[PDB]
Amino acid sequence: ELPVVVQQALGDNAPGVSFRSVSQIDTGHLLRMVLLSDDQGNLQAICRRNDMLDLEALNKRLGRDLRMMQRREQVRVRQKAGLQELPALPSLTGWPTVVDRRVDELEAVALELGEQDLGLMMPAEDFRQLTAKAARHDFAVDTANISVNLDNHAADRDQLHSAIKRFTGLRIQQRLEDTLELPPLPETAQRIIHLRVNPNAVMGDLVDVVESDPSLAAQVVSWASSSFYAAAGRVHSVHDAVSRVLGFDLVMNLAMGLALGRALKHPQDHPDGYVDYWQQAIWQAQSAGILASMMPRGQRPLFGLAYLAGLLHNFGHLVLAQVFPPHFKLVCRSLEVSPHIDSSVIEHYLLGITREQIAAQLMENWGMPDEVTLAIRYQKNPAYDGPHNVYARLLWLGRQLLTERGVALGAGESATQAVYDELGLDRELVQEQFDELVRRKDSIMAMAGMMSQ
Repeated sequence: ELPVVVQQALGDNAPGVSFRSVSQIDTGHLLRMVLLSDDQGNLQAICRRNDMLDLEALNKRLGRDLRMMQRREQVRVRQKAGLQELPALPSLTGWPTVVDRRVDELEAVALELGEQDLGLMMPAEDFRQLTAKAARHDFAVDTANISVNLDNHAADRDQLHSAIKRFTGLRIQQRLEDTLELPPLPETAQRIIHLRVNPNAVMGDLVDVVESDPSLAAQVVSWASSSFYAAAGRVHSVHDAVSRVLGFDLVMNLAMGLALGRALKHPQDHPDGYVDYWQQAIWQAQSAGILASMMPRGQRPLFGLAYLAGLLHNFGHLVLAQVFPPHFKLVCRSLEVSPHIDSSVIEHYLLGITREQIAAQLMENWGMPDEVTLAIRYQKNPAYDGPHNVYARLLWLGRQLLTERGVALGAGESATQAVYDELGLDRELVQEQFDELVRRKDSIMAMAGMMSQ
């Protein structure tokens, strides 16, 4: 029955091991082993699957500086074992091992062998024997006690202010943008914002705006004459780049995206294994636009705002990186070790606020369309019912479909039937558009590179 490497790892220490298909026997019985390292060496940490690993707690506790083991080494150890994920059997590597005390409270434990949909269940006594020399410590957190603010915008101003007071040296001012010492909104952007919420007139209005900001005019002409759009030919002017090559909405949306981000520094850290900022923006922008276009006629959101919401969904990443640099480092390390836990949870646990809150508040103060502001604020809340909830739901759905196909945005869940029924979407049809969207990875990456450059 069992792969020779797992047999070897079990030895004679697991008489009650049951090699069965992982099933409706609770997701609450599953364990997870995380491979960690620092300058002193390698270490494996075992915790309940759905718990969040608190690296800070583990490091203080052990007097170490552990972080996710480098990808190359994890690939190596898993390729040798012939497994897609190493289950929580310490002798697979022989590395020093620790177990979080919640694991021992379980009567029976389930290990996942990675991919075959198969798993091992065993009685607590057997797991205790396999981990007889693994020290116990408290370092994994039950996420049901982390109260991410998903439904209470009214408290946002105060929670953001408390976080700023407590975790920065910034003085609290009347408007968030001023507290955060952000440059004022340049005229360029204010005009884009007017045009964008406005559905009143011409292409030539957009051309005027682009011609007023010579750096925007430069990039626009660049975008249009690059290899990605090179099938265009000779790019004559700004009018030509916008009306013929790129398009009205795209230029408005990308322009807005660049304008809102000139106010911010480049993040100084990043979660390894996660897509870069512009790739995440482009993925969700394209996703949201596809989903909007597939909704029924009498219920269809505005494509331009859906794409914009997608492009901006993660803008708070830039704000947190700049406003709370050392805590953003902790967020990055935590995202690497618990990629199955959403950033909202990790951020709430560390800062008491999320990237959704901070971005949404800036969008509102800047006079962005409520569609975008509200979408950004509630993208992590699939039950959000308030004004413009369809936009927040387009982001949530997008996130789940992209992450289940392996786009590295972080944690994702199953898109439930309830959501497809609510949005008047056919599941099979959506699934075929998203299988195709993921196959267009190379062109997502190219569009994002041109935004980075």
